[PDB]
Amino acid sequence: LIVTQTMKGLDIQKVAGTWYSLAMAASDISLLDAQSAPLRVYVEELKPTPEGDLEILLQKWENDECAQKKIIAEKTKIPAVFKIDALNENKVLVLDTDYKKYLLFCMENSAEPEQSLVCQCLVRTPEVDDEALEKFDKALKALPMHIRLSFNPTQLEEQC
Amino acid sequence: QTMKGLDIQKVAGTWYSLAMAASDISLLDAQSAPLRVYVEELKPTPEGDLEILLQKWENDECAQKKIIAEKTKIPAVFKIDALNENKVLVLDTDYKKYLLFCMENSAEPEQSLVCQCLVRTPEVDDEALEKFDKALKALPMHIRLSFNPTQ
Repeated sequence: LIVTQTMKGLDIQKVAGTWYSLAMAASDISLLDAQSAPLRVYVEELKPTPEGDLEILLQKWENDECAQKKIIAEKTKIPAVFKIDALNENKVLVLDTDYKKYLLFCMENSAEPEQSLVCQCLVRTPEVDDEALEKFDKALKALPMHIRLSFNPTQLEEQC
Repeated sequence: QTMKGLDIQKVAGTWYSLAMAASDISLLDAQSAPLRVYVEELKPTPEGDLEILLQKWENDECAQKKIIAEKTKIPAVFKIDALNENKVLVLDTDYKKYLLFCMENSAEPEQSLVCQCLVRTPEVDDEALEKFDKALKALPMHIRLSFNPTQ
């Protein structure tokens, strides 16, 4: 909910492209507890707009299917921070990224900093390197995480 | 990484599942997952075998489970009486406060493993969680759950 893990000098234009949710963590297990859990979403693609906003494509397990969801994150006065505008979450924090291999982000509901925090380690390819996971664990150190998930059922998907 | 000198009759009683971890996300996937079980009581028999009482989620109700595990040639290792080849490994315990164990199954195409950090009372514990995580370092775990006490 704290820790200056904020990303400095973030060029939102360079994170365009598809990504796979490699790992995710929450401070309240109820959030990711199941495929049906609310924050159990899989980032499909990040698409920046000319105005500086962020279009996020997500897949959600939904009644046996795979509902495609699109969230528009709006840039704020602070770079690396975007408003969601979802009903459960309201903020998006880019913690770190090399633009080329990994990307770290959390969604928050500023109003309930305590437990609404959800972070994900995103990767460019469905392959896998231990680098992305090292960085991610480093960021969660000072965070009240109570559930942690690591994926290998593959990004190709075994959970749609 | 088993514990040597385990005196099974000592771990008798009520325990609380403080934390769990599994190699497969499906194992603890949802409060209804198959190994998403909460230890309720440990019951050592005079002969040296072990009875485990669990709390699971079946038919919207938290039903009690009862596993029977028999001794092996190795202390701290128990053969579960089930069709699926199952063993229970007690990695470490201080008897008075916490206990760490894993549950295996060699009938799976690959490996299916789950471990829990148990505590004697409804209280979180920094020593317990610390031990637990260093014990998992050499195991391929893909999911970790930590509680604030409940079920």
